[PDB]
Amino acid sequence: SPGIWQLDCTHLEGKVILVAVHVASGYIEAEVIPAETGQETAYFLLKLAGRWPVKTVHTDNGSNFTSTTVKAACWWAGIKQEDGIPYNPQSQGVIESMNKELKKIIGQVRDQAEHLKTAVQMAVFIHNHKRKGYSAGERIVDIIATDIQ
Amino acid sequence: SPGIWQLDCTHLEGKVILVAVHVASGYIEAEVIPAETGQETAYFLLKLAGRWPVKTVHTDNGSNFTSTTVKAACWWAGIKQEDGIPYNPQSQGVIESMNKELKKIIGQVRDQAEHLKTAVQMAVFIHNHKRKGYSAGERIVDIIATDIQ
Ligand SMILES: O=C1C(=O)N(Cc2ccc3c(c2C(=O)O)OCCO3)c2ccc(Br)cc21
Ligand SMILES: O=C1C(=O)N(Cc2ccc3c(c2C(=O)O)OCCO3)c2ccc(Br)cc21
Ligand SMILES: O=C1C(=O)N(Cc2ccc3c(c2C(=O)O)OCCO3)c2ccc(Br)cc21
Ligand SMILES: O=C1C(=O)N(Cc2ccc3c(c2C(=O)O)OCCO3)c2ccc(Br)cc21
Repeated sequence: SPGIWQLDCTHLEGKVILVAVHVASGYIEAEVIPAETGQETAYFLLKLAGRWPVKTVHTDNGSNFTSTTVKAACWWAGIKQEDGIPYNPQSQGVIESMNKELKKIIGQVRDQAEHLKTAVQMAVFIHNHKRKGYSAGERIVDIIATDIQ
Repeated sequence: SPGIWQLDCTHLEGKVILVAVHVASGYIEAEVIPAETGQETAYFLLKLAGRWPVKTVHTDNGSNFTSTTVKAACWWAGIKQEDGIPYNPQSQGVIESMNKELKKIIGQVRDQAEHLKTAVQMAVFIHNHKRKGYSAGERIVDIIATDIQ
């Protein structure tokens, strides 16, 4: 569980926000892309796995699960690519709720920046620092550190 | 010192590689940009501070130290902006040594990817996972987790 992440793709302002969620902590990383392609997904996963110990990725849809570039990047980075099928049905809803919450945050900061990509990174910042009392950033670090010991 | 980072800018293939090093661990994040402007630097710092608890950054030169956009981002993200003058002279050399090693890694993977930005991210991955036996990615997580408790 410390190495498990879920991909999520959501849409805003005619663009795509790609999100990776660290399932046990709720910590996220995100980027704005013009469209979700295998190549963009593969590059996002290489960035993520260079930053955190990514063991398994639950992919967000079958096109990315199938994509040969995604599979090349998972092989390169040592990642086990799995489906993201919500076998525990509370999954569809957790992700939907996360997308809702992110977009709400983006709307709270949207006026402070011109580019959507800046507002998305502000929202990443606010989500990961929010006290829930630990934050997601604190949880992911404690989870992986406990794992290291 | 768990919250201290150093920015570093280096050049390759007529492009700029912007690097943030977590001083205590050697862990890095990096990006390729066409040129090192305040706006790119500010955006890079926002991304970094949304992913790790960045308390202080030693900026890589006086133009970023001065940049009003950089200072706006440091204010937004709660980051103390400092100079990066090597008062400990071994700093000039440690950074030079890092740039040399990164470029070496890049040259080792350069042929596996078409875009420079992909090879840079492969090199981030190899650097942060290399055991020297803890890796930089392991050190940074242990350092911050110790700090959390
Ligand atoms: O509200 C949520 C949520 O459900 N999460 C996902 C999530 C998944 C698993 C978890 C989570 C979260 C989370 O609440 O962030 O928290 C405790 C650990 O288990 C979010 C992630 C980003 C953003 Br913006 C909002 C949210
Ligand atoms: O709000 C902004 C912002 O406007 N940018 C920088 C910026 C400066 C000038 C611009 C910008 C942006 C931007 O939104 O990226 O959009 C193009 C027009 O001119 C930020 C970078 C980091 C952080 Br925190 C906040 C911001
Ligand atoms: O060779 C180095 C180095 O000196 N570091 C920077 C650094 C700074 C401070 C440290 C470092 C390192 C490090 O070796 O990464 O190691 C232990 C903690 O103290 C590098 C970072 C990335 C890459 Br690619 C190469 C290197
Ligand atoms: O080696 C590549 C690669 O070529 N890319 C993907 C890629 C696919 C097709 C392309 C690419 C790239 C790329 O280098 O980004 O360049 C444009 C030409 O067509 C990678 C993404 C993640 C990871 Br790991 C490795 C790679």
